[PDB]
Amino acid sequence: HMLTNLVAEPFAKLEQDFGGSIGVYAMDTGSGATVSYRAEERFPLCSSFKGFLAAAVLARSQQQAGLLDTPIRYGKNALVPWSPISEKYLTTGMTVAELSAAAVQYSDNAAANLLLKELGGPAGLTAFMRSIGDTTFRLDRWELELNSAIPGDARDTSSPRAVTESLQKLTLGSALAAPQRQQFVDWLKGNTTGNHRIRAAVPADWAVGDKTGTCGVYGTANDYAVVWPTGRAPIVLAVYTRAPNKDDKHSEAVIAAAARLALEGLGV
Ligand SMILES: C[C@@H](O)[C@@H](C(=O)O)[C@@H]1NC(C(=O)O)=C([C@H]2CCCO2)S1
Repeated sequence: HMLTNLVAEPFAKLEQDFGGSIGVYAMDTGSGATVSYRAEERFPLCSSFKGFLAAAVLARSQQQAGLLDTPIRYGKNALVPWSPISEKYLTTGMTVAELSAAAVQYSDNAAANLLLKELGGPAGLTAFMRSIGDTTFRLDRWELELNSAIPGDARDTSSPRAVTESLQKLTLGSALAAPQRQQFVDWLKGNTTGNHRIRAAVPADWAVGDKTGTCGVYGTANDYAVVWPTGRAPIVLAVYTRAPNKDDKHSEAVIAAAARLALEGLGV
């Protein structure tokens, strides 16, 4: 608990200035050191579930060979607001792997709902998370309803600690087979939506894979990431925020600042 106490006061000041709640968990995978602040509280997942969704698809592909290259055709009624990739392939279809990359790297909502259907819905994704030992994660709704971020509502939430623990298992641990694990890392490394969050907190030479979430209400936004300091063991971390009023705005700068404090607490 020593490293957590080191940054406890700076985290409290950061969330006071933000006007809401910040939850952070960070793990140095070399030393095992951790930093926690509200790490066991529930926060809305928002779009960040899409990373775990892609991992669940990769897990299924270990059993169903050829799943990733399966073509998926869809109609205009499958389009959801903010579907920047899948709308460009409406007239052609996309493969499961392309939908997964679009969900991870562009937060594509039509792709996410199509993949949720392939997994058996929100309960199917929740079941995958249970299968890797995550008892906290719950997905309950589809896009876009899952973004309501209602104060006190446990639907479509997890905790920063559970997010970090699951991310570690999937990117660095044994929850996925080696080829699928590297594909998951590669998709996260290619994310385009996180340049102002955890990525803004790390040195330019560090490799980073991340997935963001932005609910659009209640100051609710987040980011989780695996980061590789050059020549050293990776760090896994999650930063989640929420705020009391529906009209409260989220802040990418606060997410980046919290990531910096977590890394400073860990000693890097
Ligand atoms: C409902 C949507 O507003 C939201 C979502 O699909 O979940 C988008 N995703 C996120 C994210 O943080 O992943 C925002 C980013 C993505 C691209 C620029 O804003 S908006």
